[PDB]
Amino acid sequence: GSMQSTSNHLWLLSDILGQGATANVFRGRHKKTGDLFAIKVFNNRPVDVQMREFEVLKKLNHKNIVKLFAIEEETTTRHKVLIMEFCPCGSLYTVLEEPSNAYGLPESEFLIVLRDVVGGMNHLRENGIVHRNIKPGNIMRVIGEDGQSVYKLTDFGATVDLWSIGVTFYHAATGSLPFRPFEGPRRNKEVMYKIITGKPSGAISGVQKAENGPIDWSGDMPVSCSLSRGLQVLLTPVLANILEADQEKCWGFDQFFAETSDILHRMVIHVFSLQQMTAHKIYIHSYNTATIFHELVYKQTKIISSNQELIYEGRRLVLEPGRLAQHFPKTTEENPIFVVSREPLNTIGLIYEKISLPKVHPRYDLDGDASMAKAITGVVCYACRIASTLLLYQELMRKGIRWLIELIKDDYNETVHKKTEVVITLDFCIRNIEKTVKVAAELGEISDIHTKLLRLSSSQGTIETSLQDIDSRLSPGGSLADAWAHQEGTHPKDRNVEKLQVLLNCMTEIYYQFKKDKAERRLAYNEEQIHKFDKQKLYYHATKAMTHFTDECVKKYEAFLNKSEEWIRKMLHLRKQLLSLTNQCFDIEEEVSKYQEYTNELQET
Amino acid sequence: GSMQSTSNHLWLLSDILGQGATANVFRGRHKKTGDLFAIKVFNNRPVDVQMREFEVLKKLNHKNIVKLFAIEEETTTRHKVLIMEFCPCGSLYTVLEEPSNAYGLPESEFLIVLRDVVGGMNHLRENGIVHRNIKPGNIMRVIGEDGQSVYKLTDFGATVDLWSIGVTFYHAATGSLPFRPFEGPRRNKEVMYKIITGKPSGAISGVQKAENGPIDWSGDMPVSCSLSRGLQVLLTPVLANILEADQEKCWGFDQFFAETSDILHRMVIHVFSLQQMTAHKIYIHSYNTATIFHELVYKQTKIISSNQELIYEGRRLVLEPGRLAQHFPKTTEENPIFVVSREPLNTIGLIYEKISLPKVHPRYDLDGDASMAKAITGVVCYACRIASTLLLYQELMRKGIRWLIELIKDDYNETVHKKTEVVITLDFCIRNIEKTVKVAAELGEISDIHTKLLRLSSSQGTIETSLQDIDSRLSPGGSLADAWAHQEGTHPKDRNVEKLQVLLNCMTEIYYQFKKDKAERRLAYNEEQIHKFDKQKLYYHATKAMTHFTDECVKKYEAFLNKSEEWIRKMLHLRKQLLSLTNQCFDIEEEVSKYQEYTNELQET
Ligand SMILES: O=C(NCCCNc1nc(Nc2cccc(NC(=O)N3CCCC3)c2)ncc1I)c1cccs1
Ligand SMILES: O=C(NCCCNc1nc(Nc2cccc(NC(=O)N3CCCC3)c2)ncc1I)c1cccs1
Ligand SMILES: [Cl-]
Ligand SMILES: [Cl-]
Ligand SMILES: [Hg+2]
Ligand SMILES: [Hg+2]
Ligand SMILES: [Hg+2]
Ligand SMILES: [Hg+2]
Ligand SMILES: [Hg+2]
Ligand SMILES: [Hg+2]
Ligand SMILES: [Hg+2]
Ligand SMILES: [Hg+2]
Ligand SMILES: [Hg+2]
Ligand SMILES: [Hg+2]
Repeated sequence: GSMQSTSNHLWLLSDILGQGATANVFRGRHKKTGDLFAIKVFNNRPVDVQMREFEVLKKLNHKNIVKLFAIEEETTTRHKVLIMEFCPCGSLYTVLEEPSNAYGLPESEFLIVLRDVVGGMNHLRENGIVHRNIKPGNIMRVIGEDGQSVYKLTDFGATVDLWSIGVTFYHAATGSLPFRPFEGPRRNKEVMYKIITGKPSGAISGVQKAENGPIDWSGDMPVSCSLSRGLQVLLTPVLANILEADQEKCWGFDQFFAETSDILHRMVIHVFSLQQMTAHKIYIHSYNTATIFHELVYKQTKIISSNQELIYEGRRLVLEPGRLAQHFPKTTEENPIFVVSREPLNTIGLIYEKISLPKVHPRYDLDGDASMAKAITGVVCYACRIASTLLLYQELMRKGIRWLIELIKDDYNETVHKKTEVVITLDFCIRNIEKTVKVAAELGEISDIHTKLLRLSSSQGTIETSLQDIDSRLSPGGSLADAWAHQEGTHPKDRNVEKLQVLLNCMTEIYYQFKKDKAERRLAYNEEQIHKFDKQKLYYHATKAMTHFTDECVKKYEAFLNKSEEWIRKMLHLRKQLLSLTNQCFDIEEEVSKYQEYTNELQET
Repeated sequence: GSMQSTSNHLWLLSDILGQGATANVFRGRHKKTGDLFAIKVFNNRPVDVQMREFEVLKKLNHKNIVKLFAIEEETTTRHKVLIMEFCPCGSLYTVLEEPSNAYGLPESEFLIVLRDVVGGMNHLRENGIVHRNIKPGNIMRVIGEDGQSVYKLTDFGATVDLWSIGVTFYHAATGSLPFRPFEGPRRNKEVMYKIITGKPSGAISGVQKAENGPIDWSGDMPVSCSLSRGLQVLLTPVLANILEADQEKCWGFDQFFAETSDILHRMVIHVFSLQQMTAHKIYIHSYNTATIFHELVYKQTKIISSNQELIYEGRRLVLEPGRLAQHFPKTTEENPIFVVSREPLNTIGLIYEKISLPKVHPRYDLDGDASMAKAITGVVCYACRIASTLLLYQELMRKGIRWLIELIKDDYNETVHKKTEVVITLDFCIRNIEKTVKVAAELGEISDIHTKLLRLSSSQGTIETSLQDIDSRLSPGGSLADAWAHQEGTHPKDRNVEKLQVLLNCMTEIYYQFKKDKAERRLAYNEEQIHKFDKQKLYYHATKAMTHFTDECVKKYEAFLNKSEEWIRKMLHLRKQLLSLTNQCFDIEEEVSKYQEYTNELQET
């Protein structure tokens, strides 16, 4: 267990972090403090041409650049080593190897990557440096003091740069590479070049699904992408315009910097479309107006501004058109603004990818098994993520529905008040006919003023019985009852996700062990069997979860969804009937407000 | 690396799980399946007296009992070994060694322990077995298929049993033993016996704070206990009555079983006292009434039933007195029922223990350092837990306040409607005087009917200007504005807990490493220094957090609290003024409803 060293540092050779053709990178410590540092060792241009170039890099001080502290000579050989900032978490590759990131990073995490990569790039540019090969392996992750990832660039030895940035982001967004010959790019270097050159403009992906088969191009992100629609719509054009073949038509940096900053500077407002059963993230600038917001909601919901009715924390939200977004109420995915419309809409629900388990190859193979373990574990994470979202959609629906009924009831109580505000006036100016009567053209005139008036009271008896009928429907036994939502679908107390997470955790441990078993080239007899046992356990665990997922989570969800679609239908019919009833109270009120002063007479002297 | 074995199982001797004077327990595998099992090996009563006793235990099938599968003979010696259910998570001791449990288990986790221990005990009793020594080391934890802990009893070879159960529960509830001589019970066996025998009845703890110093007795749980007040009030009497010295006065099992089942059968309703700034868990039976609920709230809040005003999801909650608790709205700690009162109450806020860091002993000592690492890490977890709760209290306050203003506004709109419901009637029966007038005891009579009536309209001008004044205070610029709550205290976006958690995680890793360093009796030169380095890092991390905790989390919280206390004061004054104004509209309404038919005259023929 020998180790090399320098005056200030030392490191086991076993503790290697990275290996390149030019150099190796190990994890060592400062001899005097014990502090962890990354050691970059060159095993090996004239000597002082380098002493100069070392100084300028030493000057680089930036958040999204791995810090170069010092340059030392190893002790046994004089070859140059680099003492660099150690990143305990690893790299973006490490992250992307996580099964829970098998279908892309969470949106929140993705945004940190975007931010930090871009800031690092610009700093390089601001100093004239070019990073010929950006890639997930170049991008280190560290935990910031606030618990948030901070990403930092390393290993740099400009349109060409935009390409590898593009591939990385697609990879980061989806967990997969955008350009995939069958089996592998390496396996099919030739198929890959045709794909990249023959890529039609605007396209962001190209997939060969069969051997020597055609390429499925797409301008859209896969369904399995976790990024919100709001973001996909913004992200997509950037990729399309930096993944352009003819460099004649490339976008350029300043434009690139502007378009990404415009995204990064946007805040997110969480919106839930109650009639479509769809959650939405609205990406909007602080200084954009509510008018623009409504337009943005329409783009994702197809609800025109005039039809957009807003609900927040159990009550209506009325936005001044020109109200800036930074002054809006605080929202989360869990606490969104609900949108409803008085116009019928198709109930969509959650759209997700139907993904089945890959087959498990019985042939014992350390490299194959570890690769397989990742894929099968990745699906369940996705399945677990979908299960969570389905529940969220149901929980939000249930909350929103509860709130809307109370809102309608407010309207109902508002209108009942109005009726009782015009009954009173009407009664007084009719009971004041008779009282004044008991004080034949006159009588011929008054009967009209009476009969016609008595028709209004008669018209209100027809309203009264109809409101009581709406009240009847809003009551617990009413046909618009809430009870069903708690009888249908799934609830937190079912703990289906936790039930799935237990299975995922057993599977994830085995995956990591298989990952370990791979690095050790050969197993002992016993360890060989255990690998084969746990291989079978993997499939058993995956099969149980999927059965549970489809039979329990999805099935009960679709039943809840079908009941909602019809229940919505009822709600819309009621509001329309109430509105008609509301307007009649207004029509009556103004007809009564003319016969109130219908006091006309002319008198002698 | 030799290993023993039997026909069906084998196990490394290095992989030991437990060690007793009679036997050792190792973790092994089934030879044919590879499945993990606990192996209990006896190194060593007549032979078949045992073959019989083995069969009855083999029959025991229970959820809270570790399963005994089979009994085999080791291969090299014929001494008897036991194949038992392996519990991957470990024991309650393991759990209690976690720094985040240094001050007791989370309430939810504690309840699973209570449930599972009791069910296991009863099963033993139901079969006549006695478990002479229950203890945290006897109690194994496994993850249930729903992600919830399942606890299972093992290693059994009845008032006396209630004692060790009692100590365990106090230990589980607080993270500490109830009876503690200075330094240690073992260290002071003699001081301990005096404490246990000389313990005054009713007491649940006894602590010697100085060497040869007195004992601080307590009948209450420590402030640092995480259990809700609702539970403490229920748990305390059980402990007091099973920690009784004179076994003459012990409680007995049937009573014990009844009292605990009565607790376990209770559901929890989350309540937040908005005026006291205190969260509460109400432990109530499904079949108990709202009447009883209100009584239960009074016990924790001192708000009498009549004064209890309920709010849920932004709107008033009106409970039928006899409404059963199982039909109540769903609550969480995050989504509680808010309680308010029209009567002044002292603002309490969160009550927690002020705990400072222990001193770190510079003397390198593997046993001492590991013990110290736990304590100092335990405090920060507690500090982290308090930070989270303080934020929760602030977030809930902010939400509740937002809701209450809207509720008052509903009242305000309800009353404005009423005014406009009695103005209309009043106007009609006054404008109908004049209109009827233009058709001297009579005139002498009417002026009264006019003047007195005109006083009511004059009285309503005084109301109108006063309501507009209340409206003025409820508006954004109003003196009862919300804005301050977002300017004061702390918010989720500050990420103070996450900032603290980062520090806690660095500290926790070192603790676990120190725990590892202890087990290995001696360190190499390098490993020796690193232990000393990380020892210093521990203190540095702890000091930074505490500074951040006191200066940032607590300080801003207390400012928010002080502003709330005064803001509440304003709110109460307004509701009282509104009520007075509301009642005047009622007083006026009935005085106007008498002069409406004040139409009296007698006529010839
Ligand atoms: O590849 C290269 N350069 C960039 C990479 C090497 N450089 C650094 N690497 C780290 N850190 C690091 C790296 C890898 C893995 C990990 N961590 C893990 O894998 N973990 C963590 C426990 C979970 C597993 C951490 N820090 C600072 C630096 I500078 C090069 C190749 C050739 C020349 S340069
Ligand atoms: O002490 C005794 N009897 C009860 C205890 C031994 N019996 C069992 N013990 C386990 N499991 C187990 C135990 C200890 C530790 C752990 N796990 C850990 O420490 N972990 C997990 C990784 C985190 C660290 C698991 N299962 C099943 C059984 I039966 C006895 C002493 C003498 C006679 S009997
Ligand atoms: Cl590097
Ligand atoms: Cl045991
Ligand atoms: Hg990490
Ligand atoms: Hg996942
Ligand atoms: Hg998940
Ligand atoms: Hg009139
Ligand atoms: Hg596992
Ligand atoms: Hg565990
Ligand atoms: Hg904690
Ligand atoms: Hg915490
Ligand atoms: Hg009248
Ligand atoms: Hg650490």
